[PDB]
Amino acid sequence: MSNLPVEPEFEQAYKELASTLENSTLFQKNPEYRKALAVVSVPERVIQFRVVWENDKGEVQVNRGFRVQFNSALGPYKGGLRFHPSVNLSILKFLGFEQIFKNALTGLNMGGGKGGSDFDPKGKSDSEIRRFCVAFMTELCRHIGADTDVPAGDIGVTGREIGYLFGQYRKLRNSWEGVLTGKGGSWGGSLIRPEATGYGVVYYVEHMIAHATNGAESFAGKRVAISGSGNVAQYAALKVIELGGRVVSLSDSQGSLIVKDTAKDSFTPAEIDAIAALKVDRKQIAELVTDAAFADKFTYLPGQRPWVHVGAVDVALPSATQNEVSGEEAQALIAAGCKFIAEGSNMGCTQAAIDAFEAHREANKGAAAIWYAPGKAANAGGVAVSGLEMAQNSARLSWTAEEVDARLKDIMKSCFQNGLDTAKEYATPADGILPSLVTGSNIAGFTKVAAAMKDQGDWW
Amino acid sequence: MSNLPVEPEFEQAYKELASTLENSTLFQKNPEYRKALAVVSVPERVIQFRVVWENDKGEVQVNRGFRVQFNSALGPYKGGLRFHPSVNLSILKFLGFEQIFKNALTGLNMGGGKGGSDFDPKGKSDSEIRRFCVAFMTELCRHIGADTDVPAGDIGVTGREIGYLFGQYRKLRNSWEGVLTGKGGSWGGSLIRPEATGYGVVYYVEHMIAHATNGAESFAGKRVAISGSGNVAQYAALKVIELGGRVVSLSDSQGSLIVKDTAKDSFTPAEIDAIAALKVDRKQIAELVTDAAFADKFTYLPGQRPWVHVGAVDVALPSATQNEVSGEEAQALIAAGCKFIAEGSNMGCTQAAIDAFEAHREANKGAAAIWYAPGKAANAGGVAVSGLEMAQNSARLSWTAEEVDARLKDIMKSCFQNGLDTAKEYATPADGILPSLVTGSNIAGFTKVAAAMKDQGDWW
Amino acid sequence: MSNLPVEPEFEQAYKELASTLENSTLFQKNPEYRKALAVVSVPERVIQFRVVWENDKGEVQVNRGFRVQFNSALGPYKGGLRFHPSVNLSILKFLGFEQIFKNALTGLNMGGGKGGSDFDPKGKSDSEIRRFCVAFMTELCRHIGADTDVPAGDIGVTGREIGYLFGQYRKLRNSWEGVLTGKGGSWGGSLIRPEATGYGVVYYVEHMIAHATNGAESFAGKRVAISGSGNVAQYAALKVIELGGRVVSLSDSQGSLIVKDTAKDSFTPAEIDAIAALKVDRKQIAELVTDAAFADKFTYLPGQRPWVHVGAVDVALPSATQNEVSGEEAQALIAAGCKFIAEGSNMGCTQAAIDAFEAHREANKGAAAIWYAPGKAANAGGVAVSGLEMAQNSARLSWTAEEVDARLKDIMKSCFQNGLDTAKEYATPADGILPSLVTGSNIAGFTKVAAAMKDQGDWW
Amino acid sequence: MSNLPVEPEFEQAYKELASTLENSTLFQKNPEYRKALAVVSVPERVIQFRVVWENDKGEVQVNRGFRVQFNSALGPYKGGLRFHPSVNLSILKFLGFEQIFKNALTGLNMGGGKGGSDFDPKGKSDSEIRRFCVAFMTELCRHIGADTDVPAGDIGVTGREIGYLFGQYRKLRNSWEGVLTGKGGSWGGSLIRPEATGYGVVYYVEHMIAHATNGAESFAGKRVAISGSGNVAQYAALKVIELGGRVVSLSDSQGSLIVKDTAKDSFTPAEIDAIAALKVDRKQIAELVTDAAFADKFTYLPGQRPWVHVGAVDVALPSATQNEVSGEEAQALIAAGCKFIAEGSNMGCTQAAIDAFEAHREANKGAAAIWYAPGKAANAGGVAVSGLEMAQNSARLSWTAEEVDARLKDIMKSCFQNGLDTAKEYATPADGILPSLVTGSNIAGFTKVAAAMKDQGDWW
Repeated sequence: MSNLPVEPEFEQAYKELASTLENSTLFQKNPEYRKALAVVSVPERVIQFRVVWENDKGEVQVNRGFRVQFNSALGPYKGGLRFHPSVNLSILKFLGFEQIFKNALTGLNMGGGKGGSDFDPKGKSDSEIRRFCVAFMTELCRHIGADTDVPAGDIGVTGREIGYLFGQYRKLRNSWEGVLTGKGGSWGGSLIRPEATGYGVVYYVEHMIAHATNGAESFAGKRVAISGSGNVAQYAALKVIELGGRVVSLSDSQGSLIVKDTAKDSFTPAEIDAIAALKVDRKQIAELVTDAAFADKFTYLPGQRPWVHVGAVDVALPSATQNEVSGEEAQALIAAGCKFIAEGSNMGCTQAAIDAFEAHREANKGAAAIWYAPGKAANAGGVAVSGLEMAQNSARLSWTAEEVDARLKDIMKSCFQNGLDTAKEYATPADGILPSLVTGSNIAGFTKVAAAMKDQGDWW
Repeated sequence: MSNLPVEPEFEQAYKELASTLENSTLFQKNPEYRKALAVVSVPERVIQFRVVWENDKGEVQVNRGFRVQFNSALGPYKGGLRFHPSVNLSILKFLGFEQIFKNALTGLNMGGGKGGSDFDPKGKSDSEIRRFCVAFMTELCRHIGADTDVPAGDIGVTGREIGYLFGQYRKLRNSWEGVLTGKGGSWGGSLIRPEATGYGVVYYVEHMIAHATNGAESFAGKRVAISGSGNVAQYAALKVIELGGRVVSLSDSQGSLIVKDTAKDSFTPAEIDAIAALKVDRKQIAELVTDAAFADKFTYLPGQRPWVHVGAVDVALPSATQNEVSGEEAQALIAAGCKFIAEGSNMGCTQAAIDAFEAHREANKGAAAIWYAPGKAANAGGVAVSGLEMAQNSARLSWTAEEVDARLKDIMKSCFQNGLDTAKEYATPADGILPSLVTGSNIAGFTKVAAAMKDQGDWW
Repeated sequence: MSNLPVEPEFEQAYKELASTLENSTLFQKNPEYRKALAVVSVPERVIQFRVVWENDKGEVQVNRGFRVQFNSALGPYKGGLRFHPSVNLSILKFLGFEQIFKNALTGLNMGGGKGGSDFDPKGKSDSEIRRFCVAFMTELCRHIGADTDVPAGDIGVTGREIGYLFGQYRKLRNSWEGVLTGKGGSWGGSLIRPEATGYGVVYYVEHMIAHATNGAESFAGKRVAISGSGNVAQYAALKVIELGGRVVSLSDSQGSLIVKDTAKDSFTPAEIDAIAALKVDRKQIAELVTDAAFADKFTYLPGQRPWVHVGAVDVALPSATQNEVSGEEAQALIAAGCKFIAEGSNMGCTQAAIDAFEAHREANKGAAAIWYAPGKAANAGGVAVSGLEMAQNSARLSWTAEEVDARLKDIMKSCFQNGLDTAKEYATPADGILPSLVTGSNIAGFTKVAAAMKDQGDWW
Repeated sequence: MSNLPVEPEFEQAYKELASTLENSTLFQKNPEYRKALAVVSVPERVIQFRVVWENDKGEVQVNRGFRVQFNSALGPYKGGLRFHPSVNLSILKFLGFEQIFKNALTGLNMGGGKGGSDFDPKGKSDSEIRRFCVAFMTELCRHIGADTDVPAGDIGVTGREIGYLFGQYRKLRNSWEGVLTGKGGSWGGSLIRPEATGYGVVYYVEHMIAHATNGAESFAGKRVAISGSGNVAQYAALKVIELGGRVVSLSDSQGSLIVKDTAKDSFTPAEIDAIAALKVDRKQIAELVTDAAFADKFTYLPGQRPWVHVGAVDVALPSATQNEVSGEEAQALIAAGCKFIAEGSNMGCTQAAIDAFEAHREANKGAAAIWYAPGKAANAGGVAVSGLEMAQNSARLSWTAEEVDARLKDIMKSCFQNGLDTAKEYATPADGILPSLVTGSNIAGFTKVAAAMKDQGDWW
């Protein structure tokens, strides 16, 4: 009621999720799951603590540290820690709510949570960050553990911070266990850490194509437009290049890079690994603009994004940050001819893009339509590997890169089929119309979580 | 000298084990596993706690809750919880002592325990059961854990109740871990786990039959008389039909329903799934008889047992409850060819109907003799999957129904091979005589546990 | 300003405290205690959890439950729980921050903390409250203890509720210890615990007359007007009568109660126990004012406060709720001849009323000026005794009513001496002007706490 | 119901409690206290566990250990450990139930509990007992604590064993804390502890029926019958000389020690210390009856009891073995003028003797019925000083004999006043008549406990 304060980014996330249930037959054939709706919307535990850390030059500095522990029906709480100046409880509760159902769809026993702080890594030495991670871990220590809550990273996967965190836990608790995810190979790491959300997203589009076009086309000779030039985007280019598709695009913070002749060219691995190499030393495509290998068949577009500027390309993978896509760019990926999109980043496409594509699929059918596949289905591939790493640490063994990838594949194929089938179950599409992935996926995630909490006595 | 409390169901168990050891050449190799007897028969710990809860009409209801943790040399304590008005520490110690050696024979690392309450589910709503399970788990919390004691379901405690239990533990201890067995698939559950006991009897009998045949016969064209129409019995009525035998009966708490022609007539899976579907409403077998499908192929028996009414049958699968075999009905099948009777019903027979089969085994030479099989061999199938589920929750994964069955096979074939081959060593049969299974099996499980307890310094 | 949630009631609390420091020479002697200001203003640890419980009709209910653990430099976290529909992090932080300095001034080793939920006792039966308290301690248990957080009662939470809390603690943790305060006498109770709130107020005020007038006036023949008829107000209506003054009036929220002759008349214990008697069956004052025993010597004033309708009164003791004196009535009290006011209840006088008194204190000298002493000076009656009860439970003894009151007295005597002298230490008034107790008390509470926090290495 | 096993001496304990309550006006004012009646029958937690230990000839032992934790509303569970061959859960439940209410009456914060083993120290060397106590306090450590359950010594457990128990705890838990009672002074021992159990019983009689006499019978000038010459019985004589009485009798094993002059000489302290001296080496009294100091002032009859031979006594103290009163030894007492029987030992009176005394109590006036002093008023002194000793160890200090006696006095005055007042409160006597004190006592302990457990929501 009235006392319930402002957390806007959560409130709209709740409505959009409730809306999927309301715009379906689930709630028509389960009016007890309404009694569940309100229970889960409140997180099972939230913690907030003061984080004090001495800086370089030796001065006392105070920030706020957090960990939202949203749901635990499926498994131990699973999530990520995000260090950004704009962090409050509102954004992480939002992120925590999404995490619940994403972990549901992986099929691994994992709960939902999110945390971190309002610390800005920019203008901080790795030595100041060290003492911060120590001091963060010090007062989260008691609310986490391997069977209870296993945090991770968010805004960009580097294990540098995960390194500092796990060290302080071991020094406190006298224990070596999977308390954190995204660990280095030497100290309890997964191989296929770097290719979790990137390689995984392409597989879904592979799974997309075959069902959707009923197997007369595949990634073979399809041009794919990616945003971002980072961890997600390079490894998400490469699986397309593996399947004899083509990488049309690349993008960064001071401009985009597109191939000039939009039908018959791409970014080769060799071309990608240079921008991989540049981005580790904090370079752009302003540092790559003259190159003999790049200049002759490419075009830098400064200050701009790769949706509208690409002329004709048939997949979209926004893999930089959230809200890179706006309404302006959204329908541009309808007039360009693309029938396939998932957000390789977290919430990369706006609510306008979201509203746009599902709204098209609502009232247009067959081959004509673009299919926006949800983050909780496509972008699930990071957090599954994280679970498979927790599973590795539990087993106390390390897996072959192929064995981890083999399972990653199977998780995404079932995740797609679950959303697909759950859509047809409840939001039965009209003949010609593709099933709803935002609906299938949300209902598929909500029913697993809901049904579990019925049999765990959290609602009755 | 007789200072202890009178415990009539445990004393029944005690003779069975001791007598088998005495009627064997154990002590002709090993007289120090004699003194073992007194150490293990005393439990490591017994818990008993008052449970207070509320009924639907808002009143106080006060009940007694229990947990015997008998032995743990081989692994964490493992055991079901049973809610029945006649339960006390006498019965739980009894059931607990049997559990020890059954888990031994699986080869998994599992101890022996048993618990539950004297609460009667009958009359009580699923809503009242909820608040009771909460209040039961609330005290038990402190005496259990995934490496210490992992309980399960039993008479009147099902996955619905195991749901309620697991939820309260997680809410108390702030962890997601395999504290219970028989969990739902989505929250740490095993496939085959509800349907393991019934595969357990059949597979055991097949290899039991084979050593009888000395490698020549199977359920192929064998008529089987099954009692019980619950979890064990239906899937054991199916599983014989899977290998090519025939089901000439099934039964419940009212009485039995059987085919006309007990030489070459049978049920079908479709007819079994009819009983399966209907019994989950607690609805009777008398109700099946007047359908189109039943009346003209069958006869219901108003208030009978189905041993005396099947005629020429050699196979008996008593998969209802304890004391569902009596001497009268046993002899009725001895002239009809009863050469096989394994027990999934943990204790389908008592002191009278133990004896007669062992006495038959020592005369009617070869396969002409009866092989009455131990509870610690056949019904072990269910409790194996419990261990494989603990193994899955350790690994933090789920295995496919097939993969779990594949391993379950090995446990049952090795269990028989252990008892059979140990019997030949100690209860050496005369040529013409089948080896002694209630000897082999009891000696097999008891010696491993005694041997471990010597190495763990619990006896010297 | 901008990454912070907006929490008004806390900002005012922090402002008034920062303001007192700014209007003072603390920072002039010690400019490192700015670093001290900012660290403690962020709480060390805050907890928020979902509270699920059941209503009369067996309906599921959801609330949000909290416990802010603000500071613990002085001792274990101490502070009440509040059950009110309005409850949110703004109010709990606010109440939590203030608690820190009040505990400082008691001298006892107690930190600051506050918690509770958005449970409304109104329209809940003792039976629903019971089942709520069952489900509340359940998720707080892990964050508290006698040597960590020791909560108490507050708006909506009484010893009856603290009863239900303490029962679940014993049930979940096999521990019986002083985890909560305001317990019944037989099960870890203090004497004067039911009496403290009223008695404590008077003692503090008693010193004020004596210092100010330098022992030339006392409670003999001074009119003291009480608002409220609560626990707090009755023992302050008795304690003035004990010391030889006269009780002008009593009140609640359907109208005040006054004597006919407001210059010489009082209440009597017999007439107080009637109002005590009515409040236990939740009967108001309007309901009693008809009596032959009452109506002949009093006049009921419906719907109105007793501050402007006293006219001639010399001491004023807010003993009801928050903001139960407004500026109008505060200035009105100045014109009537009231010279002393201190909040026996929580947060009685407005900051405007205070500042109206603060303006008067600055411009009048000797006895002549009105002295508002904030709540953290007089209301420590109930919070000091809480510590003395924890001390009793630690010693595992009971002290006599007299012995506990004797100490309670001395704690208020030292609290007055601290605030008085700390005012003169930093904020020396111009000679003849009375010392500032908003300044003395806040500086006295801040500096001791900061000094602890400095030497415990949490600021430097 | 039907499952309850046969549990005798607890039914007798429960009967005597329930019956007393049901024969009173408690239930005229308290109708909900039937809901209370059913809760307290069932203990909150009981653990019953295997002890293995080792003997001097290298032989393995199995012996059985118990610890009933009956109720803890008032304080931590309190109750001694007893090593007696006849121990089962029947006797420990019985002793446990009584202990609850005995602690209640003292007003110290103590729950009820009881434990120990069926091990007989007789025949065992202090070396075998040592290794047994080690092995006992290997497996009970986890179910006790100073804040959880505080055991003590009893039949077969002495300070030697208390040392051994506490020593093993310290090796496990790395803690020095008051787990146990009757410890040496230097390592947590209280300075009236051996001289508390006796002094307390006499004090009660000093006022017990004296309030009837309207404070006219100082514990001077009373003729006494003492049955026992042990710790409790000896020290019940040392205080008597202080108060101005004269003791005629005592008793041991083979025979009795009763005076020639039944109306004349008491024992001297030096004469008592003579009996005390031989009881360290278990040397009997027959060895001192042949000496000039005692042989010429006493009369020994081997194989008789000390009830009637005196001829004339005004008190009876069955403080020897478990039961040393018969039908024939139970009416002459009435004819001699003994009106103040004061049960020293547990179950000291026979139910037939009692039922002569119950008949006498009903047929009389107020100061010269044979007022039987209950199970839980007289020996309360023994367990009371335990609650000062754990309190001393908590405070980390040792108190002088005077200070411990000073409190012992106040405990006994309130204990008497509770029984006294609770009798008159509920079992209001007819004018002239003495009340029932076993009814005062039974109602007094049960109402306090019920009151706590009502407030803690364990019954409603």
